[PDB]
Amino acid sequence: HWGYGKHNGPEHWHKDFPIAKGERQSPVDIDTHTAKYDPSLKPLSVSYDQATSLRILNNGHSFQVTFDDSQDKAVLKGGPLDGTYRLLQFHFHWGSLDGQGSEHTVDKKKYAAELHLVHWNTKYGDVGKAVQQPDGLAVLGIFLKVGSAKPGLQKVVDVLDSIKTEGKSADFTNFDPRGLLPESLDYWTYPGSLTTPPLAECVTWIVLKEPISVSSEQVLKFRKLNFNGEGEPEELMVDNWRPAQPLKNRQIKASFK
Ligand SMILES: [Zn+2]
Repeated sequence: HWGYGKHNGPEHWHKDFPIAKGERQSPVDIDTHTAKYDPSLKPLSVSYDQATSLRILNNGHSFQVTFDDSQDKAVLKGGPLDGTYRLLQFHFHWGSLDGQGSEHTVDKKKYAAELHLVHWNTKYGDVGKAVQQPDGLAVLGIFLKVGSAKPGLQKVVDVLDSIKTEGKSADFTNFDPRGLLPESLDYWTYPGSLTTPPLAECVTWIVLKEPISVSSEQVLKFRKLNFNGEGEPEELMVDNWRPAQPLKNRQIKASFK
């Protein structure tokens, strides 16, 4: 029922999901002058060499690439995290225009899109159990700006015409998510939530400072996806982002000076 329209969008979600007005909701604005460097943040470890991608799918809200998480293969460790977090899926949020689309903002700046690499804490055994825990998930968020093409994104963009509508999926094996990462792993971190229903307060957010550049042609392909299913009225999948939520009693910590 929920979505991103006038009558079912983020301002309505609290009726079915009262945690929408909770104490650790995401996304947030990252005020760069107020975020404090934390020298105790240990090294961040993105180990994606053995990643096994499986499928790409349009779920009616975004598109996602799924991974085999039945073994420690592609894992996130270090930084603010205790333990090992397995990569389950990545997806994006994007805008109808280049000046909006990201969920997190940086000094109120919106990027054209935001990539979320979603990982879950193996101490909880499965992702469903992890989402019930305050430290169950770790999401690596990466901003996209429009400029030069990202070569490591093109394989994704070229298959989107095959998953145009909600419920479509395709094989998407042998995709290397290392090709979506910027050079620097400098990051901000804070405790937050899923940015879609159920809005569970289970996420350690790790937002990279360095955006990746994608081309206008790449993002235009995102914008031709559909929220609707096949054989229904076409509503373009654009502006599938939740706006910044109140920071409340939280501090955003920086890994860098
Ligand atoms: Zn997301």
